[PDB]
Amino acid sequence: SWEVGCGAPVPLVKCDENSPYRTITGDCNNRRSPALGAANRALARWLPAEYEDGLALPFGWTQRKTRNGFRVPLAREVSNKIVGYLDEEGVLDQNRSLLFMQWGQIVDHDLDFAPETELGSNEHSKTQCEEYCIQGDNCFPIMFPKNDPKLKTQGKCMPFSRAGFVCPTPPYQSLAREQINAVTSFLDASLVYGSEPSLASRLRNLSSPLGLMAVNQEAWDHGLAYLPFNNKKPSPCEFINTTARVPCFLAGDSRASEQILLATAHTLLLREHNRLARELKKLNPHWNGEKLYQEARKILGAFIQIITFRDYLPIVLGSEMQKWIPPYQGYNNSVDPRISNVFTFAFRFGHMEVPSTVSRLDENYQPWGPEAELPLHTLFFNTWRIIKDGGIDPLVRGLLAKKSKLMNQDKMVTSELRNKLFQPTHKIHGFDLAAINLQRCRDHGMPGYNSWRGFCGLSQPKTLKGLQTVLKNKILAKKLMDLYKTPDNIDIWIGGNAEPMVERGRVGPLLACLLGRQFQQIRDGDRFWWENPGVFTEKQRDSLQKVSFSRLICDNTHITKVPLHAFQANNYPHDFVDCSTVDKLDLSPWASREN
Ligand SMILES: *[C@@H]1O[C@H](CO)[C@@H](O[C@@H]2O[C@H](CO)[C@@H](O[C@@H]3O[C@H](CO[C@H]4O[C@H](CO)[C@@H](O)[C@H](O[C@H]5O[C@H](CO)[C@@H](O)[C@H](O)[C@@H]5O)[C@@H]4O)[C@@H](O)[C@H](O[C@H]4O[C@H](CO)[C@@H](O)[C@H](O)[C@@H]4O)[C@@H]3O)[C@H](O)[C@H]2NC(C)=O)[C@H](O)[C@H]1NC(C)=O
Ligand code: HEM
Ligand SMILES: *[C@@H]1O[C@H](CO)[C@@H](O[C@@H]2O[C@H](CO)[C@@H](O)[C@H](O)[C@H]2NC(C)=O)[C@H](O)[C@H]1NC(C)=O
Ligand SMILES: *[C@@H]1O[C@H](CO)[C@@H](O)[C@H](O)[C@H]1NC(C)=O
Ligand SMILES: *[C@@H]1O[C@H](CO)[C@@H](O)[C@H](O)[C@H]1NC(C)=O
Ligand SMILES: [Ca+2]
Ligand SMILES: [Ca+2]
Ligand SMILES: [Ca+2]
Ligand SMILES: [Ca+2]
Ligand SMILES: [Ca+2]
Repeated sequence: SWEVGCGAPVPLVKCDENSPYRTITGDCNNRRSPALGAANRALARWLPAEYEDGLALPFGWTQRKTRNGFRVPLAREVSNKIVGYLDEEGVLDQNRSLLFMQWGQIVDHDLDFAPETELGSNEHSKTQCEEYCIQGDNCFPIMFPKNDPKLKTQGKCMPFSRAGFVCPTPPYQSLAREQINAVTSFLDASLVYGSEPSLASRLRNLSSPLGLMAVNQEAWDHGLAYLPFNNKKPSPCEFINTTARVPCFLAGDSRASEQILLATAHTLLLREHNRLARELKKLNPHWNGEKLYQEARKILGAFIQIITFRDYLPIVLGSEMQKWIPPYQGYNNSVDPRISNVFTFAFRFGHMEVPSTVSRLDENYQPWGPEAELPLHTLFFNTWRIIKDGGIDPLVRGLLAKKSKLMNQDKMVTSELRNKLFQPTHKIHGFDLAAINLQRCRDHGMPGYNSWRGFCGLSQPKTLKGLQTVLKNKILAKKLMDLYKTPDNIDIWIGGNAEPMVERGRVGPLLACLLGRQFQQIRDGDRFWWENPGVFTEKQRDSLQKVSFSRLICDNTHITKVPLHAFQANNYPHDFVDCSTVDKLDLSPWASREN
């Protein structure tokens, strides 16, 4: 006796037959089940939640409550002993540019966001959580182990607030706690346009019927747009430099300014919307502002889909690409398009691809000024370095000419993220994204490593020797077993990322299976998938086949030279060609119509 009932706060829209464009919320995509893939609903559960009390309390909440007869290890102790390293020499990916990392974060932000519970401000709560490190309600602090240097320097804990959950986000109900996905499950450019009607309207220029997105009125980049500023206070981007006082950008996704290169990629995408709207207006002078905005939005969504499925996923999944994501055969309205709770952890493989520095390069691909290269941690919520230090071109040149970090069993997550993370309202460059990922796995009720191995038809190692064989690494398996005591208790984020990479890929078997299944479902379960008959025309699909990140750069910067294959390692000048050489997006098939 089902009860798909619950989903309380409700962006409840009824669905119009033969409606020509996506909703902003993702409602009405699936005709039979219109909430499927819509924002502000529960993450899908591919397996039942696993909580200390079967309902809502994370493993690790109650010190004396074991998981399978063993205490779960402190998130920070796993971080310190397994995830950390000192030496950045030799850690770079010799065949992935920095754009490979950056596109991952972009796609991730299109697909999923499980924000911390509201509780608001004006409350003795997250203040107390930060101050006194007392576990209670939504305060689930990351406690330092006795030997942790941060115990000496930073107090007894890293504050950590539990993720929001659907129906109530205060009291609770008699099924398990289900965390919210606040963005649309569809790969639909929700990170540009918003997943909520109010934000989507606020992002638009509704003054002119030109179908444009709002742009910064305070600063321009050699005549090219910046995103608008978010004028909400306090601003973490003002906080990190109170002399410069440059606010965060406002985008479709709340996280756009988290680091300077995310903000950079957001800037490219916004510019591309306005370039498309202007061109469609020239082609189609009688199209109104709503029509121009929707047609540009639809093209930019197809661009994101094609870059992702054609260029990115093959070099993530390598040999597993054909196993999990066969050639597209059409829309299947029986496929669940919802992002799963586990996927939101599987996609954090990107955290091990983030290198320790960011470079700005000039028109000659040489160092931009006397501090061309900067430590990553100085660039969290850093917008002033864009406006006041050369705009986005030097940063885009670095995305092309510099490399991603290569995942390494001995060098997993750079100290820029593992020790120097900045979080809004928490003042210090002193947080640990790895420990946060582990604590969040437990927050979200994640089944352990072997449950997911089973889910993926893979062996479930029970002993040291079994884990050493799966990981192909004796020392890492010994460190895992000393902390976790059974592979059944290994948190999915660390167990998935501990596996050796598949041939031609950048994730191991378990991740290839969880990522592949999810990407297959968001493609096959999307009625507005670019290649679905009647979404675009035959002639439009032919034009769309020629999109490239290189053309996106040529069209929306003053960069003269780009590589043809932007995700691989490219060196200047050898691998860089003139922009005039790069295929263009031919918009002539968007002519209203012809004869
Ligand atoms: C939404 O979309 C709209 C337009 O589609 C955007 O509105 C336009 O914004 C830009 C600013 O970013 C304005 O450009 C300025 O233009 C002046 C030159 O003014 C002349 O030409 C204008 C463009 O055709 C025209 O609009 C002007 O006409 C208005 O003003 C006169 C009074 O002068 C009035 O008589 C008319 O009736 C109109 O009301 C005029 O003919 C230019 O000098 C400005 O430069 C100064 O400021 C910039 C900083 O932005 C600085 O760099 C310069 O060096 C200099 O100090 C500036 O370029 C344009 O005027 C706006 N159009 C309208 C109709 O208002 C809007 O910005 C979008 N909003 C968002 C949030 O994205
Ligand atoms: C410098 C780069 C990056 C920074 C600073 C960063 C920071 C963060 C932070 C602070 C969180 C929230 C953690 C939590 O509270 O649980 C997060 C979540 C996440 N990150 Fe990263 N990250 C980066 C790069 C990447 C990359 C490259 C990928 C993927 C390829 C990625 C995928 C994700 C995903 C999926 C989440 C969870 C989103 C959700 O809530 O559903 N990130 N990241
Ligand atoms: C905050 O931003 C300001 C710029 O607004 C940075 O100051 C500039 O940086 C160096 C000073 O060593 C010089 O090139 C400029 O003369 C400075 N300008 C001003 C106005 O001071 C400053 O370094 C940033 N500070 C931090 C902590 O990031
Ligand atoms: C780099 O990777 C791409 C696939 O992403 C491939 O075409 C090329 O052979 C690789 N180059 C090297 C040097 O391995
Ligand atoms: C449609 O989806 C269902 C559920 O994934 C699946 O069982 C069925 O085989 C799919 N149809 C295809 C592949 O045509
Ligand atoms: Ca739903
Ligand atoms: Ca989306
Ligand atoms: Ca522009
Ligand atoms: Ca800096
Ligand atoms: Ca090792």
